[PDB]
Amino acid sequence: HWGYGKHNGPEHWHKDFPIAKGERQSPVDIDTHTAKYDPSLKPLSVSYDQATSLRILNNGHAFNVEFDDSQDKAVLKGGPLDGTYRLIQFHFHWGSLDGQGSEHTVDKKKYAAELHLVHWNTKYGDFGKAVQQPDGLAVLGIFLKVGSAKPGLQKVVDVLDSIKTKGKSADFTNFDPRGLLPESLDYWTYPGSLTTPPLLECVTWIVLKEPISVSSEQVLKFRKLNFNGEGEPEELMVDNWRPAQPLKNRQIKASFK
Ligand SMILES: [Zn+2]
Repeated sequence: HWGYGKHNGPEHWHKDFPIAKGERQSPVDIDTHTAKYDPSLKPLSVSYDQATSLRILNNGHAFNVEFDDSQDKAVLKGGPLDGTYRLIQFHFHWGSLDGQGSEHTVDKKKYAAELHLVHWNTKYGDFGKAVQQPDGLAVLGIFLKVGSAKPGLQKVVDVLDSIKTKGKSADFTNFDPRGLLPESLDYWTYPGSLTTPPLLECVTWIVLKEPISVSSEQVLKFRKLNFNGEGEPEELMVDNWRPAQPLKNRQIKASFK
């Protein structure tokens, strides 16, 4: 099955998922000088006050914090988006070392990790229908750098011991994703894809300019997770990022001057 090792990692994915070589793949390098300021772009509207987290899952490639997406409770709108996108889950990608881990890069800079808040367009009714549409998802990407601790991340860090291995889940109610946001909602946006199989070209990417800071101790706990299932040979869950893909015929737009 696909993964992040030398025999099943990103350079192999195209054999099972030929869209891996498609025209709108993610992530990409954000060349800050080439991104065009678009005064038509609206402020992002992030409405997470009624978010209902339910559960955290180690799925063997990352961990997902899952939300109740059966009502407009945690929604993204505005920015580059038409209509309303409901939060279904967030997860991270991270490195073995602080010098790598992000999927998007900024002028070729790699951050220690990247948070993806995944939302689906309510006009398609369910996530599975949304991923079949070119405007089906909006993923809000937030870079992580190592420095000060992020207090709002610690509840996530502290439950990871209970989901060490693939297939483990834990109740994870009352988690407020507002505690993972930076101060500024300035962003870049472009049309792209899921960054894991099935690599569907269904995402409007919204990447925040301002990173969040997390502590060395917080990211070190991400790196204690396992890709393997319980009672299998230990394979640390590190370097679960896809590198930058060709931009092809795309424009990256900036919300800010
Ligand atoms: Zn992701």
